Amino acid sequence: MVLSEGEWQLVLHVWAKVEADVAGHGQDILIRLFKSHPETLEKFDRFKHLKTEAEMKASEDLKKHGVRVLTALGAILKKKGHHEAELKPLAQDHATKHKIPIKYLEFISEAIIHVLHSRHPGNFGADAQGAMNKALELFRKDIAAKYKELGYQG
Ligand code: HEM
Ligand SMILES: [C-]#N
Repeated sequence: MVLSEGEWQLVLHVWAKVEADVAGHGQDILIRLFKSHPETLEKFDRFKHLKTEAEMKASEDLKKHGVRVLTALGAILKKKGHHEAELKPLAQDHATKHKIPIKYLEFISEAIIHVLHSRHPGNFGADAQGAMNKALELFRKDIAAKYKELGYQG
């Protein structure tokens, strides 16, 4: 599938607002994922002991992790689909080290959309949410293809 330049600009205009405070956005997204789909938290050996949103918010390691996740996603989005080099290591790690199914990438996509919709109504109206959904769908389609190449059913 392929996004138009106008769709990419809607993605990158909301991402510019994430980048005012990537750490706070990462906390909100990870907490939303873990609350909405608690089974995902069991994939994190470092974090699966956290019992409450307050503990999650207070975890410095979780905050640093969210910064890495959103910075990797932002680098992918800034490639506007030309993200083969960035996806290779991400897909190998997520298939073979972490064992993250596509369904769980769908859950984090939903958490990203939920947090952006909540924080950024000025840059996340219906057209912008549709563009971000297309971008995340493209990311998941290309990860799924790489999973299959790597031998992981996902
Ligand atoms: C937008 C989708 C995602 C992106 C861009 C992403 C990106 C990353 C990155 C960059 C790291 C490495 C951080 C480091 O250098 O230490 C990481 C680690 C990890 N990811 Fe993801 N990830 C995504 C989705 C998920 C999901 C949905 C799960 C689980 C449900 C997951 C599970 C993990 C695990 C278990 C680690 C290792 C964490 C640790 O070192 O303690 N990822 N991810
Ligand atoms: C990956 N979190």
